[PDB]
This record gives sequence, C-alpha cells and structure tokens, in this order.
Amino acid sequence: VGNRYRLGRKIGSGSFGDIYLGTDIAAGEEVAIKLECVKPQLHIESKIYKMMQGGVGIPTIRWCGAEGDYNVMVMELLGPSLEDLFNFCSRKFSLKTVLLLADQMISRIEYIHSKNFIHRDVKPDNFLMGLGKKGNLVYIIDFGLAKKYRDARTHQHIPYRENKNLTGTARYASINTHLGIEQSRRDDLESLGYVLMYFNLGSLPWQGLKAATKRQKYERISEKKMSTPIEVLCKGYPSEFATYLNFCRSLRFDDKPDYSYLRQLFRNLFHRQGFSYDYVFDWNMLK
Ligand SMILES: Nc1nccc(-c2c(-c3ccc(F)cc3)ncn2C2CCCCC2)n1
Repeated sequence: VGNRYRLGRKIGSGSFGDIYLGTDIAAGEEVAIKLECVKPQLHIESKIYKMMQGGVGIPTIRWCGAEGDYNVMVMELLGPSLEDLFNFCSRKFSLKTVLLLADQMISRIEYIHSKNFIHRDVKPDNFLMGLGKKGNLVYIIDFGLAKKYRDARTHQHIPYRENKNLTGTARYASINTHLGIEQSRRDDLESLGYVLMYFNLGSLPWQGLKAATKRQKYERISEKKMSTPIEVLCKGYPSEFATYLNFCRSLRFDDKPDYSYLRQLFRNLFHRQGFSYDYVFDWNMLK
C-alpha cells in the first residue's frame, strides 16, 4: 500500500478496523497498519489522530488513503500494551512499578482533553509501551469512540444529556457513565483510578460478573461499583490510591479535573519508600 508500504501480518484490532505489522520498505522501519473496507469511520478517525499529532505518548500517522477495496491508515510500531506486560509479570506489579505507570497515564489523558475530545475508552489495552530507547515511555491509542466535548472555538461544553448508552469498557467505566449521563473529562480519570488498583490487586472486585445480556452485565457491574466503598477497594495499600478515586467521583459534569494534584499524590508515596524514577519496571529485571 502507498507505493512504499509492505503490508504485514495482523497483530491486533482497534475499536474498528484491523491492525497489521508492516514495514516502511523505504525507511527500513517496522510500522503498524489499520485497514477499513471501502463500502465509514477510518477517514473520520484519522482526522482525530491528525488533531492529536505531536503529544507525548501519541502515535504518529504515517499515511492515509485507499488501496483497492480498503481505506488505509499507517502508524509507527509500538511495543506491548500494559495488559500484556502485566500478564508477563504474573499480574503482579511492585509498588514501584504501579507508581511509575500512574504518573504517565494521568498525563496522556490530560493531553487528549486538551484537544476538545474525550477518549471514552481508558483501559490497559489502549496504553502501549514504546520499543527500544522509547521503552520507558507509555503510549495511548485509539480514537474510534472519541467525541468532541467542547466546541473547538467556543469551548461551549456539550449539553448535559441523559439516556446515552455505554461506549467503552464496562470494567473501567465511570459510575456516571453507568447512569447513562453524557461522558465528559471526569470519566476518563475515574477509569484510570480503577486501572491502577487493578495493577495493585491483580484484578478488580467487579471483575468476572455474569449476565445473559451484555446490557444486563453492564448494570450488574454498575451495581457492584456503586456498592464497593473506596476504603475497602484499596485496603492493604498506601492510602494514596483511595484518595485518588474519591477525588474523581466528586467532579462535576463540565468540571476540569486537577491533573497535577493527582500525580503529586503518588510521587510523595514514591519517596517515603525510597524509590527512584529510573524506569526499571518489574519487567526489566526479568532474566
Ligand atoms: N504495536 C502497535 N503499534 C502501533 C499501534 C498499534 C495498534 C492500533 C493502531 C491504530 C491506528 C493505526 F494507524 C495503526 C495501528 N490499534 C491497536 N493497536 C494494538 C493494541 C494492542 C495489541 C496490538 C495492537 N499496535
């Protein structure tokens, strides 16, 4: 595709479209390629990546076009997702590694919101570690479920609206999202908070619930989230994690979250333990 890309073998899937590990035959570098059958979302989603280009932890779009019966989008090659690394460590991260990750993730989320969009799908799978030198960097991906929360010019927030359906992953979804309220910034962060406790515990307490309907399991998850007080969810761990989640749940619909305060929370715990930010994650010490 594109006269300079050698399509490759599939390495995965996004919210829509499929992903392949190709090679930019001209620059001699591996890349990942997303394809969409001509006949529509790719072209729309590519325009969102284009608006995100530049940020720390935001993959770069190399090409976008059509080849035969497919519309194509090409990007730089990234490493394992956080879900994959977590699995490679026996689903056990040291306190030092959880804190290292928390810091960067709060940051990618802040960046997206800065661009008039809300992700609406924060999970370990949409966070990929870079390769090689870029191995100490956490990346964020997929803007297929993204929506503009404010007018690029007026910053006029979208109308508070109800009876909206869930667009994302139930396990990490916010309580308000469960109640059918329009999604906003606060919801992307609450999601991260659950992701961090998942890293400390191995799983979350509303994981593995069951229902006949996808719709009925989403509500059982809602019921259990609403029934698990934060001091219980975080027992046996540094108080900082409980403090973080309580902060997210108190945010108003069109409020702008205090990102910095959150990061500072974890940094202080980091020091009392005597840790250093050398990016030696648990996975790096493996032999
Ligand atoms: N390794 C790697 N490097 C860069 C991007 C992606 C990628 C894309 C993706 C998005 C836009 C695009 F142009 C090209 C690829 N969608 C999902 N993934 C992954 C999710 C985790 C499991 C493996 C696939 N994967």
